Formats: sequence, structure tokens, C-alpha cells
Amino acid sequence: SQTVASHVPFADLCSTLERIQKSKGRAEKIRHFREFLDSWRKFHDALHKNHKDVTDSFYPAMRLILPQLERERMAYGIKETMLAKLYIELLNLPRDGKDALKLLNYRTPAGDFAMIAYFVLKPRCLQKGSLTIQQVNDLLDSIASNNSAKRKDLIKKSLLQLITQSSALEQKWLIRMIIKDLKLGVSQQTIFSVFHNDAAELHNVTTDLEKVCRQLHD
Repeated sequence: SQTVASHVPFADLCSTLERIQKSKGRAEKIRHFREFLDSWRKFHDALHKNHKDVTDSFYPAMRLILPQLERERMAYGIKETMLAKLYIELLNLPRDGKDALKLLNYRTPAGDFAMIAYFVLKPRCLQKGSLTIQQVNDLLDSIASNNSAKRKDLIKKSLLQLITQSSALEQKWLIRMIIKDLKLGVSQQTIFSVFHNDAAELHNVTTDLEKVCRQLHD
């Protein structure tokens, strides 16, 4: 294809986020996030060596890592109650049953909704993962668009297209990307710091003495 995100599976990002949040202390979280950046540039290089000059923009992933900074999309219009209904009827859950009961309780304490839905969604599985980062971004684009058109029908439709092709883990992190709080235990400007420091460290500014002369002279 034409972008790196079209080839990176959403399961890679969800994996990185899962071990980031599971990691204690910042060293490990930064280390996993950096593992994801290195995997990203690795995909870029593989695509180049298969004669696919793609862009290496990290924005398709950064918009999912920092959803509260999402600004090209509009509001999804998805509240936690909506997803509660969606998952009750999707898995044919009995109303007033144990799992649905847990789903309707709106405890806002890091035991958020996404962990509840993931707890119910771990026993009953799904065909692992099949979507890439770009396809997830396209479906979220569609949810924000349908919401901008005041079309809850199509919001539930696109959301179901996301859910039926995402593993339980992928849905756990998808919910957090919709609600716009990932609970990673790492700060936004820490992610920005590692993102800039990575590129800066790996850049190796090759000394160019003539260039340097023209620089200090002006």
C-alpha cells in the first residue's frame, strides 16, 4: 500500500498498550513504546525493500495513543451506556443476568468500563484480529462522521463492524480510544518526549564541515 499504518495490525498497537499499562515503573513503559516505534520504522524499511515507497508518519498510531488530542475527527457520540446495550445484545446476554448487571453499573472509581467489557469478553472469544491501524482509523472516521450527521443507526453499524473483527483485547483498547482515556500510567508529554528523543537519537547528524562553516558564518 501507500502508508505504514495500512500494514501494521491493530493488534500490535493493542499489544504495546497492554504491556505498557501492565508494566510497572516508567522505564518499562517507555521501553515498550520505543519497541513499538522501532517496529514502526521496521515496517517502513520492509515496505521500502519490497518497493513500496510509503510514508512513515506515526500520526495514524499517535491519534490512537493520544485520543484526547484527536482533532481531525469529531465527537464519536458514543457513551458507556450505549456500548453496554451493544454488548448485551451482541453476545445474547440475559437482561438482569450477572454480566449485564456488571455492565450497567457505571462505577467511575483504574477499573474503568473497558476492563469490565474485556472481562466479560475474554471467555467468549472472536476470530483474533484482522484489522490494521488504518482500517480501525477509517471505521472511527465513519463513527465520527455518522455522529456528525446525527445517525446513531450508522454509529452502531460501524461500531459493530469494528467489534466483530476485533479480539477481546482489541475491543478493550478500542473502547478506551472511544472514551478517550487509555489509563496507560504514562503522561502525554512523556510520550511526546520519547517520540522526539527517539527520532533525535537515531538521526545521527552527520558532520558536514562545509555546511557547518556556512552555518557558523551566518
